[PDB]
Amino acid sequence: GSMKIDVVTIFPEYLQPVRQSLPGKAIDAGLVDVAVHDLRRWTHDVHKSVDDSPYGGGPGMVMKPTVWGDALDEICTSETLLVVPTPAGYPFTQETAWQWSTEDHLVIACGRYEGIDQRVADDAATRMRVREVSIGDYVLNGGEAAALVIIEAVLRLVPGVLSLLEGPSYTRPPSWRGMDVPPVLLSGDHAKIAAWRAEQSRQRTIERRPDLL
Amino acid sequence: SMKIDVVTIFPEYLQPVRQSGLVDVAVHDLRRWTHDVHKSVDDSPYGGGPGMVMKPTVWGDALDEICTSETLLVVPTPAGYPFTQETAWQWSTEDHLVIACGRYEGIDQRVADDAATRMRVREVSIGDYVLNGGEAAALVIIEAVLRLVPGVSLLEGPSYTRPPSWRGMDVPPVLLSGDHAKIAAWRAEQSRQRTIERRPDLLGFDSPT
Ligand SMILES: COc1ccc2nc(C(=O)O)sc2c1
Ligand SMILES: COc1ccc2nc(C(=O)O)sc2c1
Repeated sequence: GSMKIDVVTIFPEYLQPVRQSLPGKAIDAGLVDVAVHDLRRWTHDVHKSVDDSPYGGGPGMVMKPTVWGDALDEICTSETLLVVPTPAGYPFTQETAWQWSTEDHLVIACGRYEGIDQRVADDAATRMRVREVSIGDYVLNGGEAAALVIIEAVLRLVPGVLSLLEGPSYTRPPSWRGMDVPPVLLSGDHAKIAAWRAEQSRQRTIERRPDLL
Repeated sequence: SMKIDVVTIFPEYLQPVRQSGLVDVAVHDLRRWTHDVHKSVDDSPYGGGPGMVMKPTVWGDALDEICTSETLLVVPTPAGYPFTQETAWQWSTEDHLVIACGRYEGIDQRVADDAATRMRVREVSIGDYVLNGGEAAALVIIEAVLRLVPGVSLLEGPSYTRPPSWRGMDVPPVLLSGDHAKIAAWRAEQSRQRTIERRPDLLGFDSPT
């Protein structure tokens, strides 16, 4: 398909390598376009302020609603899927990536400090689809690394752009530092090979991810 | 003091680390440890299957030079143990992390097996989705760990700042009241509501759908 992704951030250089990692063939065929925008373009003052103190007290700072509102007004339309990475979000999974892979337009809003004033997402949700998501149970400094992960996971599911656990894999040489490749893999018995791989998958899932069982 | 070494066939993809003397980060091109003209690092899998596997020989030579017996070797993979906030706290007091980034369908299993005979090894997943390689996972792990380095339950609720009315939407009036007890209670109730709706697993309830 043809997908446009806009990313808004106070650290636009963070996103530049993924921009360049796009294959020319996909860009030239108009299959994908990733654009990155400096949030400070929409600030109101000579000091280019994007943050302010939290109502109700507490540590850190909160990103200003007036700046974010102006940025999203310009970039989003009614057809936009607005993605807001946050530790308090719904889980982003492979199922999510498959769903988003058929979208015409994703906009990813990257927070810093303690996050974005909640009225920004609440206002946007009255005229477009909004999704607050987390990429895992750890705390980052901001949304930029989450945006990188989401872009990679989604775009590899777009044609021509980019349960049990998988078991161990092997290639040449057949013997290395005293360790031989499991002989069953060189046996030419492909039903037996499939059964061996299934059992390796079972054992690894029990050991590393008992939640999946 | 922490040293982090990252090994990858795409060193350019790690440039965003430059977010910043208590920690040093270095990035290495895996292909520098090859000896042939085509600099090949991959071949077809034994036993069949799609795609290619990274050869153990080149990885062995790279890690021989970079690692010591005190190194914690980190290998991002979808088949890993989960990387969580607990993991980040644990790794925050390490002297030396080495992060090995896979491409293609992954790395020959004997690389981790051989390394484990001389150092501690951790295969980890940063979440249940598929990347094209280990590089983005390395960036996530580095950011989560470095913010906990000495000298550097429930979901968080919503945050607000000025102005107190915007586009006809009000900041919750309790937050303007100056009543610490009432503010703490409201914030606790917002967090409860959020966790039940979005992450019921954190409170010991079934996950949706
Ligand atoms: C302030 O912006 C943030 C901070 C932490 C954070 N952590 C995420 C995660 O997905 O784990 S997204 C995100 C956004
Ligand atoms: C081939 O190297 C890969 C590929 C996908 C992948 N996915 C990860 C994740 O943690 O979800 S780590 C990782 C490494």
